[PDB]
Amino acid sequence: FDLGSRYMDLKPLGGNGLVFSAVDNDCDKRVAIKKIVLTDPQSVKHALREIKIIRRLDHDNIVKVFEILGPSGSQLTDTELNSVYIVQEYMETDLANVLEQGPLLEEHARLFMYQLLRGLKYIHSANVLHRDLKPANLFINTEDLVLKIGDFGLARIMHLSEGLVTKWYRSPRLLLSPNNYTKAIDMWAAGCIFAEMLTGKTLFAGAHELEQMQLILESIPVVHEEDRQELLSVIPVYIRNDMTEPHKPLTQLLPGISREAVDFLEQILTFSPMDRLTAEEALSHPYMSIYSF
Ligand SMILES: COc1ccc(-n2nnc3cnc(N[C@H]4CC[C@H](N)CC4)nc32)cc1
Repeated sequence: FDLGSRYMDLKPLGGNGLVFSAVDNDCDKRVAIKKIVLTDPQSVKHALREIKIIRRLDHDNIVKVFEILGPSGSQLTDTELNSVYIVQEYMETDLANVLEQGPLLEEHARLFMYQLLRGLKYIHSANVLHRDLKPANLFINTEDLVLKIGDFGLARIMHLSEGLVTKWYRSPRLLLSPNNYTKAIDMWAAGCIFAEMLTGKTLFAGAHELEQMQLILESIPVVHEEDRQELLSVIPVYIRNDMTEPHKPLTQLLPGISREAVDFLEQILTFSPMDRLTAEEALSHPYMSIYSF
């Protein structure tokens, strides 16, 4: 199908019917077109918040955005329409799919982590937080082995529909304080992704916010007395008695994985965000310093 005098052969990616894979006749290449329907004055607020971010970011490990189109298919010069299309680079697959067929080799999991931390270093330098890091939002170009961070729909600079969001990659601070978003929150998610790349399975797979904390507390130790006293006053009684009970450490959740990868992960998956490595700190670590020239 057609969309304006540039994009031809629109084919979906499904059951959604809002994401397409068309070809640009002016460039003679494949592109991924995403549609955003506008009704709610908050849906316009989220669309405006996203466009400003995606048009400002240009990095080798970030999904490059080509154009922002209107309902007819004409480009936007930069509102109050009905539908807005977004043209992005087209990527082969996404890490969610890659993990579906099983764990990556320690050489591929390390390479993708380096590219994820390089991409995170760029967005955090521009004071932008991804706010939704998960394997589905990390796109893979299998032949060049290139990871590219995409889907900045939840991204913010510096509460509704919480059911449709995955809590599996949320930090303990984010589960206690959902209103505050920091650079450290993106780092915990990056750690959870690296552990999923090595094992194939989700490290902390919780149904809700409370169950997510219960699973994190079983493996991640609370070192600071400030965080420990806060938990005794916030997390419920059934989770409170469970943390003093014996459980599996992080090294037992990663069987067959080398101590170099586990000790690097133990520095990122810290309960307190103060002890946590940043994107710059993680890239300068001996486990990641080997990829830079
Ligand atoms: C929730 O719905 C979505 C899903 C994907 C995207 N985005 N956003 N940018 C993208 C660049 N490339 C691709 N390619 C697909 C091709 C098929 C593969 N199995 C998976 C990757 N998809 C993109 C946006 C919204």
